[PDB]
Amino acid sequence: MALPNEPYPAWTADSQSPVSIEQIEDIFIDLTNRLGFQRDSMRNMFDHFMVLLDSRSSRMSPDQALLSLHADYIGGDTANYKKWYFAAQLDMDDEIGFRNMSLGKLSNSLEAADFRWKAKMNQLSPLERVRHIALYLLCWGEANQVRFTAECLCFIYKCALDYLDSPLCQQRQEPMPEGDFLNRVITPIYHFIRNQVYEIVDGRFVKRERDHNKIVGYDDLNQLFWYPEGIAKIVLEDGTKLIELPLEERYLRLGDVVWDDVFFKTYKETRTWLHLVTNFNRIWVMHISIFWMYFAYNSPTFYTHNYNQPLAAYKWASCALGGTVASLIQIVATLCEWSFVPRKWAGAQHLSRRFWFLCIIFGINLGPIIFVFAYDKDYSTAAHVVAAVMFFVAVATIIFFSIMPLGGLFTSYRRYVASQTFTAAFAPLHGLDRWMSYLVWVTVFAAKYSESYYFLVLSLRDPIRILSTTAMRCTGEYWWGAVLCKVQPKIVLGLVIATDFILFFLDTYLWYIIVNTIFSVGKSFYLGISILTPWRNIFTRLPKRIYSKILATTDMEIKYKPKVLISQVWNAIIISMYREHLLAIDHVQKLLYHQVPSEIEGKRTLRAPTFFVSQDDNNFETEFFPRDSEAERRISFFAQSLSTPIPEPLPVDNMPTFTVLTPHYAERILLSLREIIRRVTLLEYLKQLHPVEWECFVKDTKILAEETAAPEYTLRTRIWASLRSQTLYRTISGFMNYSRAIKLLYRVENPEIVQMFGGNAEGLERELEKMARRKFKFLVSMQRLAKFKPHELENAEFLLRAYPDLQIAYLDEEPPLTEGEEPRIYSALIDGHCEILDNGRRRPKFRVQLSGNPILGDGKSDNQNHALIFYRGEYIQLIDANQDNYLEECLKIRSVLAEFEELNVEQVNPYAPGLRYEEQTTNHPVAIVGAREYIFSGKEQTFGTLFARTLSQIGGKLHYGHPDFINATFMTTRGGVSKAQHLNEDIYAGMNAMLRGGRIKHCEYYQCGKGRDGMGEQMLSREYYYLGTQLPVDRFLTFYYAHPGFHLNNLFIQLSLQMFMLTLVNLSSLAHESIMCIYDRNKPKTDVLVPIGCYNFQPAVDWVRRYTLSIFIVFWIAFVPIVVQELIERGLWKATQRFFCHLLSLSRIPFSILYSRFAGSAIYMGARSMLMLLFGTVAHWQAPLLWFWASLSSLIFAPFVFNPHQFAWEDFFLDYRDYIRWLSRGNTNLIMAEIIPCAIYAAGCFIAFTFINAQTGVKTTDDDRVNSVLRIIICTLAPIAVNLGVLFFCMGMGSVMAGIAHGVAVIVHIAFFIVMWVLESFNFVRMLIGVVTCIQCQRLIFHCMTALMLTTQPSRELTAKVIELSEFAADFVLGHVILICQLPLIIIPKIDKFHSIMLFWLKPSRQIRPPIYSLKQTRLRKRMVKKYCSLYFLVLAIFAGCIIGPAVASAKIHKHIGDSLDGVVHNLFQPINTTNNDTGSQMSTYQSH
Ligand SMILES: CCCCCCCCCCC(CCCCCCCCCC)(CO[C@@H]1O[C@H](CO)[C@@H](O[C@H]2O[C@H](CO)[C@@H](O)[C@H](O)[C@H]2O)[C@H](O)[C@H]1O)CO[C@@H]1O[C@H](CO)[C@@H](O[C@H]2O[C@H](CO)[C@@H](O)[C@H](O)[C@H]2O)[C@H](O)[C@H]1O
Ligand SMILES: CCCCCCCCCCC(CCCCCCCCCC)(CO[C@@H]1O[C@H](CO)[C@@H](O[C@H]2O[C@H](CO)[C@@H](O)[C@H](O)[C@H]2O)[C@H](O)[C@H]1O)CO[C@@H]1O[C@H](CO)[C@@H](O[C@H]2O[C@H](CO)[C@@H](O)[C@H](O)[C@H]2O)[C@H](O)[C@H]1O
Ligand SMILES: CCCCCCCC/C=C\CCCCCCCC(=O)O[C@@H](COC(=O)CCCCCCCCCCCCCCC)COP(=O)([O-])OCC[N+](C)(C)C
Ligand SMILES: CC(C)[C@@H](C)/C=C/[C@@H](C)[C@H]1CC[C@H]2C3=CC=C4C[C@@H](O)CC[C@]4(C)[C@H]3CC[C@]12C
Ligand SMILES: CC(C)[C@@H](C)/C=C/[C@@H](C)[C@H]1CC[C@H]2C3=CC=C4C[C@@H](O)CC[C@]4(C)[C@H]3CC[C@]12C
Ligand SMILES: CC(C)[C@@H](C)/C=C/[C@@H](C)[C@H]1CC[C@H]2C3=CC=C4C[C@@H](O)CC[C@]4(C)[C@H]3CC[C@]12C
Ligand SMILES: CC(C)[C@@H](C)/C=C/[C@@H](C)[C@H]1CC[C@H]2C3=CC=C4C[C@@H](O)CC[C@]4(C)[C@H]3CC[C@]12C
Ligand SMILES: CC(C)[C@@H](C)/C=C/[C@@H](C)[C@H]1CC[C@H]2C3=CC=C4C[C@@H](O)CC[C@]4(C)[C@H]3CC[C@]12C
Ligand SMILES: CC(C)[C@@H](C)/C=C/[C@@H](C)[C@H]1CC[C@H]2C3=CC=C4C[C@@H](O)CC[C@]4(C)[C@H]3CC[C@]12C
Ligand SMILES: CC(C)[C@@H](C)/C=C/[C@@H](C)[C@H]1CC[C@H]2C3=CC=C4C[C@@H](O)CC[C@]4(C)[C@H]3CC[C@]12C
Ligand SMILES: CC(C)[C@@H](C)/C=C/[C@@H](C)[C@H]1CC[C@H]2C3=CC=C4C[C@@H](O)CC[C@]4(C)[C@H]3CC[C@]12C
Ligand SMILES: CC(C)[C@@H](C)/C=C/[C@@H](C)[C@H]1CC[C@H]2C3=CC=C4C[C@@H](O)CC[C@]4(C)[C@H]3CC[C@]12C
Ligand SMILES: CC(C)[C@@H](C)/C=C/[C@@H](C)[C@H]1CC[C@H]2C3=CC=C4C[C@@H](O)CC[C@]4(C)[C@H]3CC[C@]12C
Ligand SMILES: CC(C)[C@@H](C)/C=C/[C@@H](C)[C@H]1CC[C@H]2C3=CC=C4C[C@@H](O)CC[C@]4(C)[C@H]3CC[C@]12C
Ligand SMILES: *[C@@H]1O[C@H](CO)[C@@H](O[C@@H]2O[C@H](CO)[C@@H](O)[C@H](O)[C@H]2NC(C)=O)[C@H](O)[C@H]1NC(C)=O
Repeated sequence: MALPNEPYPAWTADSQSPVSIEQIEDIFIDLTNRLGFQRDSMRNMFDHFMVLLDSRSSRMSPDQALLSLHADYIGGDTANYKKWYFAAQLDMDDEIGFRNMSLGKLSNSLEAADFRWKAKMNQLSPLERVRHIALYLLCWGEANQVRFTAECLCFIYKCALDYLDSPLCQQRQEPMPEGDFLNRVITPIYHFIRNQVYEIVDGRFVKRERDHNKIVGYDDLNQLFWYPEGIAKIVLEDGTKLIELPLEERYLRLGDVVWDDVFFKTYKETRTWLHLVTNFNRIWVMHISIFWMYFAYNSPTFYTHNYNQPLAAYKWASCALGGTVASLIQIVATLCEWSFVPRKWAGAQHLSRRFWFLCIIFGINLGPIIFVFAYDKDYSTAAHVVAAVMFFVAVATIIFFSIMPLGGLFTSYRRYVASQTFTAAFAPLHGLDRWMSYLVWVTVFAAKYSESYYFLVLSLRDPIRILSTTAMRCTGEYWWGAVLCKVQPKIVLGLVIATDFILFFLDTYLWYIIVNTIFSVGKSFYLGISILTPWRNIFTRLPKRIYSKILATTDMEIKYKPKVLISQVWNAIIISMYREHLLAIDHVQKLLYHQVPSEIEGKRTLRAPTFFVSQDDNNFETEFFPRDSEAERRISFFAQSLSTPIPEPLPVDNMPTFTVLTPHYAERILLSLREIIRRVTLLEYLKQLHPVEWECFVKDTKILAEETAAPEYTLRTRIWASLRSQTLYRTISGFMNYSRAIKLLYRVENPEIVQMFGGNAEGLERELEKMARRKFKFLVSMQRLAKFKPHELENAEFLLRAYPDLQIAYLDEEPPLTEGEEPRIYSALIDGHCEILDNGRRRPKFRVQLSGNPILGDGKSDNQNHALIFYRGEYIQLIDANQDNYLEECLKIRSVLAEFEELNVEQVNPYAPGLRYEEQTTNHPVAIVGAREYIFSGKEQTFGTLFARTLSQIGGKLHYGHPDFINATFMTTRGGVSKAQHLNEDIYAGMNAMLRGGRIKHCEYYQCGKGRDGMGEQMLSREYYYLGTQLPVDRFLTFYYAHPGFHLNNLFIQLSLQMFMLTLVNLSSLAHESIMCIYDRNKPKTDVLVPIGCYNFQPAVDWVRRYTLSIFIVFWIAFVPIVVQELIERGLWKATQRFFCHLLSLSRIPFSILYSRFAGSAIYMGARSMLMLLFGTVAHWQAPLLWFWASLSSLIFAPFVFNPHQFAWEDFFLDYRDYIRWLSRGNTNLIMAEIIPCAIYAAGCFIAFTFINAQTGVKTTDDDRVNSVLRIIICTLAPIAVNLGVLFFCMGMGSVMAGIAHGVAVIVHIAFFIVMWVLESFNFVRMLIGVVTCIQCQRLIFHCMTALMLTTQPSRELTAKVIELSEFAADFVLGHVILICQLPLIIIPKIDKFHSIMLFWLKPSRQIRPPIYSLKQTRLRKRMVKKYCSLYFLVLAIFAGCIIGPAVASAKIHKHIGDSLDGVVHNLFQPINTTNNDTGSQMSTYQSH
C-alpha cells in the first residue's frame, strides 16, 4: 500500500496532477473520433504520452512536467513547431537569421511576435496543453514516412489543429471513419516518395534508373514547407491553391493535393570538385592566396628586368596580386554555388547581388596593380605609394574572404541563400569552450605559416633564382632545334613549385594533429586524469569513487556506513564477471568483500579485498586476474573512468525512462548445434581461442550436472558459444544489464524498502523488477519476423522466455482488403507477456497500419523508423545488433543521462512575459550524447578517440552513430533516427541536429562493446553546403579538418607523390646532362662557381632531400595520436601492438586473384612510379630516394608477403600453373578527370626524354640534331600497329587462334623495349626515360580511345580488343617480375616455416589443417610442380636475356647504327664518343650550336 501498483505512479499517485488519466484518455479518444485516427495507434500514443508524463514528473512536479512537455513539443523555443511556425507562417526567417548572427558572437517585428506567442501559450489550461501534445503524437504515430520530413508534419499538424478548433468540426455529429487520417492525408505523400524511387513493371515494384538530381527525396520534400512561398505552391486537383481556402477548410482537402505538381528539387548535386570549391572556399583562399604572396616576395627574378634588388614597387605590387587571387576564388565559388540551387527558390537572387559585389572588390584589387605595372617609368612616388597601399588592400581582402562565411557575405546590405531557422542555427560556444576553439586554430596557423615560410619557401629562394635565369647549352631536336631544351631549368622550376603547392596543404594537417595532440594531453593533465601514475594509485582510490560517482549518496538515506554500500556494488560486479566465466574461483575470492566474524562473538564484519589494499602495499606482486584478460580490461577501464569528472546521479525512482532500440534483419540469434560442432569446427575453435573461459564453463557444468544427478546441457553450450560470437542473443543478454543495474542500485540505495519485506525475498524481487520495468525498455526491431524460418522462429521465442520484458517490433503483412490490390502492412509489437495464440504466435499488443511497405531505401534506417513509434521514455540508446554491454558500465547509466542537462536543473515557466530569447538559458538542448565503443575480436577511427575530448568541447563532434544516446523529444520531432533516401559514414551523420540548434556531447566514462564487420558521395550532400558556407571560421575549421580534411589529405598525399615523380624524372634528367658546380658551403650568392661555365643546379638537386623529409614526416605523423592514446591508458607496451596493428593494416589466395584485385589500385601505378624512380636513381643518385624505394616496394610486395603459404617451393610453382591458365582462358567528366592529367604526365615524361638526348654541352652544328621525337613514335605506335595487324589475320583466319595473338603482343612489346635500348646506342639511363615515355604515351592513346568509343560499330568492338592485347602483355610482363622477385628467397631452405612462424606468432596463431593428398595424385604433383618449374625458369631466362643482351652489346666500338641516314631520320640513333663537358677555362666558342 506504500508502493503504488499503478502503471504511471509519478503522475497518477500524485494528488497535485492537473489532469487525471480519465481526462487524458477522453482527450485521446475525442481526437481519434474527430480525425479518424487508428484506434490501435491511439492506444500506442496514449501509452507513450503517459510514460513521458511519468518519467518527467518523476523528477519534477506534475504541473512542470505537463508545462515542460508542451514547451518541448509545441510552444517553446526548443519546439520545432514554433520554429516552423515563425518561418513558414509568419515570414520571419530573415529576422531569425539576424538575431542568430548577433547571438552567435557572444560568450510587426520578431520580438513583438515572440511576445504575442508566449502570451497565447501562457493562457492555455492544462487540458488544452494535453490536447495539443496528444494531437501531435497522434499525427506523429501514423506518419511512418513523413516522420523523416519533420516540417511536412508541422504543416499537417496545423491544418488539423485549425480544422479541429472550427465550428465546421465541433458541430459535426458523425465521427470520421477510422483510418481516415492515414488513408486521406499520409498515404498520398507516401505514394509520392515511393514513386520517386520505384516503378511498376507488370505488377511488382522495382527501382527506377535515374540520376540523383531527378529524385525528389525527403529533404527536397521537407524544404517546401520552410517558406511561405513553398506552401503557396501546394495545388489542389481542381487547379486552385490550398492557401486560397480559409484556415479551417484546408485539412479536409489535403487528400486532393496533387503532390507531383508541387514538390521539386531544392539542391542538385554536380561534379564533386565544384562542391569542394564552394563548400570549403575559405580553405582555398588562405592556402592558395598566402602561397602566392610567399612566393611572389621570394622570387625577385620574375619581375626584375634584365637581371637587381632595388625597385621595391614591383615587389610589393606582385605580392598584392594575392588579393586578386583571393577575390577570384570567391567569384568561382559563387559561380559554382549558382549551379547547385534552383534559380528562383529560397534566395539565389541574393546570389546575383553577391556576384556583383565580388566583381567590384576584384576590380579594386586588379585595377591599381595594372596602373603600377603599366604606368611606371621602367622610384616614382606616384607608383611606389600605390604599390604599398595596394599590398594592404590585398592583405585585408585575404583576411576578409578567409574569415567571413560565403553565405553571410554582404548580407548586411530574402537576404540568405537558405532559411536560417533550419540550416544556420548552430549552437554557439561560450566561455572556456569558445576560447579553446580560438586558441587551437590560432596556434595551428601561426605554427603553419611560420614554418611553411622558413622551410618550404625560404629554402627555395636560390633554386628559384638559379632555375629561372640559366639557359642550357643544348643542341636539341631535328624538328624544333634547341628551343625546348634551353628552358628545361624553368620546366623543372614550374614542376618544383607545383609540388610545393601541394605540400602547402599537407602542412596544415601536420599542425592540426600536432596541436590537437598537445591540447588533448594538457586537457587530461588539467582534468586530473594525467595518467602516468601506476595502477596501484588508481585502484586504491576506487572504493571511495564508487560511493561518490555511482551511488547517488547525497543523503536521502540516513548516512549508512559507506563500506556496506560499496561492498554490495563491488561484489555484484565481480559475481557478474564470475558468472560470465571470466574469473576463476581463486581470482574471485581475493576480489570480494568478505564478511568476517567480529571480535565480539556472534557478530559479522566487512573487510575490503586485498586488491584495494595490496596495490597500496607493493611488497608483493600477486595476480588477482589473468594477464591480458577481459576482466583485466574491464576492471582497469572501470577504475580509470571513475577518476574523471562524472555528474552525480538521481535516485532510481527519480530517473528518466529510456529505451534501447536495436535493428535486426538477418543476424544470428542463437548458435544451433549443427554449426558449432559440425577447417576446425566452431566449438573446438572457441576452446582454442577462449581456453580458460571453457574450463571454468565445464567446471560449472560439472557442478550443475551433478546437482541434477541433455536438453538442458545442449542449450548451455549453444549459449556459451553464442556469447563468444556475434549473435543477437549476446547483445540482448549484454544490454539487459541495464535491468540488472537498475535493480541493484534501487536495492542498495533503499535499505528501508528491502527491510520492509523482511524475509519475503520473492516479493521483493517483484518490487525490484517492477521498478526496472518502469525505467528501462528494450525494443528489438525484427524486420522479417513474419518470414522467419522455423529454426529462427524458435530462436526468437527463446528470447521472449529468457527475457519476458523484451519487446519485438515487426512488419506484419496482411492480405489485400479487395482482390487485385496491394497487401496491407502493419507494425506490430509483441513481448514475453503476450498471450500465445494457437498457431504459436503471440498476439500483438499494438498493431498500427502503414501506408505501404516502409523499406524504400538503404535498410537500417527504414527498420528503425517503423519500430520508432513503440519507443518509450525521454531518451533512446541506438544499438547495433552485434554489440554487448557490461554491468559495471550499465551501472553508470544515471550519470550518462545527466549529460543531456535536464535532470538536475530548475524549472521555469517558458511562457513567462518577462523573459526574452536572448536571456533564456535553454535555447540549445543537447541532442546527442556520444560514448566510446570497444571493438572485440584505421586512421580516423583512432584519430577521433584521442581528440574526442577536445572536439566535443569546441563543437567539433557530429556523430549520430550506434553507440550513443539521443534526446528523443528533440530528435523525433526533427526527422528522427536518420533519413532513408548514399553509404554515409556515421562520423558526420548528426549534423541535421547541429544545423537545427542541438548540441552533441561525448562522455569518456562510458564504453560499450561492438564487434567488427575516393572522396565519397558525402561531399555532394547539402549539409556540407549549409555547414561550409555559413559556419564562423573557428567552427568551420574544426568542421573541415575533422572529417573532410582527412579525406583530402589522403588525396593530396597521392597527388604529391605523382608530382614528385614527374619532377624527379625531369630534375634527374637535367642533372644527368649538366656539369654542376662544386657546391661550396656557407658561401655568398655572387661567389665564384669553380668550373667556369658550370650550371649551379646543386641547390635545385638538394630540393629532393627537403621534399623527402617533408613527405617522410607527413607519413609518420599520422601515428602520433595512435601511440600517445594507447601509451596514456594502457601505459607502456600496448602502444606497440596498436602501432603495429595500424602499420600492418596500411588458405592461400592465388596470384590469379590476389594480383588482379590490386592491379588497378596500387600495382599498376606503383610499377610505373618504380620505373620513374628507377630512372631517377641511375640518372642522378641521391640517398633520400631510398625511402621511396622502401615505400614503393612495400606498396607492391605487401599482398604477396602476407599471403599464407606463398613462399614454399612446392605450392609456389603450382600457383604459377593456375596463373598461366588464368591468362589464356576466358574466351566532359571523363576528359577533365583522368584524360588531361594523363596527357600532362606524358608531356612531362616527353620533355625529360627529349632533353636527355639534347646533347647538352656538345660542340655541334645545326645538322647534329637528333630525331628523338621519332624514337617515341616508332616505339609507341609500332607495337600497337602489329597488335592490330594480327587481328586482321584472325578475321582472315578459340584458344589456339587467340594465344598466338596473345603471345605475339608480349613478344613485340618486349622487342621494342629492346628497340629503344638500341636507338639510344645502348644507354641504360636514356632507355629508361624512353620506355617510361612510351608506356605513358600508349596509356594516353588508349585513354582517349576508350572515351571516344564509350561516349564505327564493327571497330567499336575491335578497338576494345587492340586495347586489350597491349593490356595483356602489361599483365604478363608485370606479373612475372613479381614472380621473378620471389626467386632469391624460395631457394633458402626452411623458409616457409621460417616465414609462417611470424605469420602467426605476432598475430594470434590460427591453424589451418595441413592437407593430405592421394599417393596417386602426389605422383602427379611431383610432375606438374617440376613441369611448370621448367617454364618459370625459362621465362626468367628470356626476361633476363633481354637485359644482359643489350648490356653486353656495349662492345660496339664502331661508331653507331645508321651513320648514313639524312633528313627526318638522320641521327635516329644517338651519337657516341661525344663528351658533354664544355666547361673550364676555355672562353672561346660560347656557342655549342
Ligand atoms: C596568427 C594566426 C592568424 C590570426 C587570424 C586573424 C583573423 C582574426 C579573425 C577575427 C574574428 C575570428 C576569430 C577566430 C580565430 C580563428 C583564427 C584562424 C585563422 C584563420 C586562418 C573574431 O571575431 C570577433 O571576436 C570577438 C571575441 O570573441 C567577438 O566579439 C564578441 O566578444 C567581444 C568581447 O566580449 C565583445 O566586445 C563583442 O561585443 C562581441 O561581439 C566576435 O566573435 C567578433 O567580434 C572574426 O570572426 C568573425 O566576426 C564576425 C563579426 O563578429 C562574425 O559575423 C560575421 O559572420 C556572420 C555570418 O554572416 C555574421 O555575423 C556577419 O555576416 C558577419 O559579421 C563571424 O561569424 C566571425 O567568423
Ligand atoms: C581550389 C582547389 C585546388 C586544390 C588542388 C586541386 C588538385 C586536385 C586534382 C585531382 C584531379 C584533377 C586533375 C586535373 C584535372 C584538370 C585540371 C587542369 C590542370 C591544369 C591544365 C585528378 O587527380 C585524381 O587523383 C586520384 C588519386 O591519385 C587519381 O585516381 C587514380 O588513383 C586512385 C588511387 O590511387 C585509383 O582509383 C586509380 O589509380 C585512379 O582512379 C587520378 O589521378 C585522379 O582521379 C581530379 O580529382 C578527382 O576528381 C574526381 C571527380 O571530380 C573525384 O571522384 C569522385 O567523383 C567521381 C564522379 O563519379 C566518383 O567516380 C568518385 O568515386 C569520387 O571519388 C576524385 O575523388 C578526385 O580524386
Ligand atoms: C631493366 C629495364 C626495366 C624496364 C622494363 C620495360 C619493358 C616493358 C616492355 C613491355 C611491357 C609494356 C606493356 C604495357 C604497354 C602499355 C601500357 C599499359 O597498358 O598501361 C596499363 C598498365 O600497364 C602498365 O602500367 C605497365 C607498367 C610497366 C610494367 C612493364 C615492365 C615492368 C618492369 C618494371 C617493374 C618495376 C621496375 C623496378 C626495378 C625492377 C594502364 O592500364 P590502366 O590505365 O591503369 O587501366 C585502368 C582502367 N581504366 C582505363 C578504365 C581506368
Ligand atoms: C602572409 C601574406 C598575407 C603576406 C603578409 C606575406 C608576406 C611575406 C611573403 C613577406 C612580405 C613582407 C616580408 C618581411 C617582413 C619582415 C622582414 C625583415 C627584412 O629584413 C627581411 C625580410 C623579412 C624577413 C620579410 C619576411 C616575409 C615577409 C612577411
Ligand atoms: C605551377 C605554377 C607555379 C607554374 C606554372 C608557374 C611558374 C612561374 C611562376 C614561373 C616558372 C618560370 C618563371 C619565368 C622564368 C624567367 C622569365 C623571363 C623574364 O623576362 C620575365 C619573367 C619570366 C617569364 C618568369 C615568369 C614566371 C615563371 C614562369
Ligand atoms: C606562386 C608564385 C611563384 C607565382 C604565382 C608568382 C607570380 C608573379 C611573381 C609573377 C608571375 C607573372 C608575373 C608578371 C607577368 C609580366 C609582367 C611585365 C614585365 O614588364 C615585368 C614583370 C611582370 C610585371 C610580372 C609581374 C610578376 C608576375 C605576376
Ligand atoms: C586568415 C589569414 C590568411 C590571415 C590572418 C593572414 C595571416 C598572415 C598575414 C599572417 C599569420 C601568420 C604570419 C607569419 C608568422 C611568422 C613570420 C616569420 C617571418 O620571417 C616571415 C613572415 C611570417 C611567416 C609571417 C607572415 C604573415 C603571417 C602569415
Ligand atoms: C613540346 C613541344 C610540343 C613544343 C616544344 C614544340 C614547339 C614547336 C612545335 C613549335 C613552337 C615554336 C616553333 C618555332 C620556334 C623555333 C624553332 C627552331 C628553329 O631552328 C627553326 C624554327 C622552329 C623549328 C619553329 C617551328 C616549330 C616550333 C618550335
Ligand atoms: C603543374 C605542372 C604540371 C605545370 C603547371 C608546369 C608548368 C611549367 C613547367 C610550365 C607551364 C608554363 C611554362 C612557361 C610559359 C612560357 C615561357 C617561354 C620562355 O620564355 C621561358 C619558359 C616559359 C617561362 C615557360 C616555363 C615553364 C612553364 C612555367
Ligand atoms: C586563379 C588561380 C590562381 C586560383 C583561382 C586557383 C585555381 C585552381 C588551383 C583551382 C581553382 C578552380 C579549380 C578547378 C575547378 C573544377 C575541377 C574539375 C575536376 O574535374 C578537376 C579539378 C578541377 C579542374 C579543379 C582544379 C583546380 C582548380 C583549377
Ligand atoms: C596556383 C596553382 C594553380 C598551381 C601552382 C598548381 C597547380 C597544381 C596543384 C595542379 C595543376 C596541374 C595538376 C596535375 C596535372 C597532372 C598530374 C598527374 C596525374 O597523374 C594526376 C593528377 C596530377 C598529379 C595533377 C596534380 C595537381 C596539379 C599539379
Ligand atoms: C608537365 C607538362 C604539361 C609541362 C612540363 C609542359 C608544358 C609545355 C606544354 C610547355 C612548358 C614549357 C613550354 C615551352 C618553353 C619555351 C617556348 C619557346 C617558344 O618559342 C615556343 C613555345 C615554347 C617552346 C614553349 C612550348 C610549350 C611548353 C613546352
Ligand atoms: C625478345 C625478342 C623479340 C628479341 C630477340 C627481338 C630482337 C629484334 C626484334 C630486335 C632487337 C634489337 C633489333 C636490332 C637493333 C639495331 C639494328 C640495325 C639496323 O640498321 C637494322 C635493324 C637492327 C638489326 C635491328 C633488328 C631487330 C632487332 C634485332
Ligand atoms: C633471349 C633473347 C631475347 C636475347 C638473346 C636477345 C638478344 C638480342 C635482342 C640482343 C643481344 C645482342 C644484340 C646485338 C649485338 C650487336 C649489334 C650491333 C648492330 O649491328 C645492330 C644491333 C646488334 C645486332 C644488337 C641487336 C640486339 C641484340 C641482338
Ligand atoms: C669537366 O671539365 C672541367 C674542366 O676540365 C673539370 O673542372 C675541374 O674540376 C676539378 C674538380 O675539383 C677542379 O679541381 C679543377 O680546377 C676544374 N678545372 C677547371 C679548369 O676549372 C670538371 O671536373 C669536369 N667534370 C667532370 C669530368 O665530370
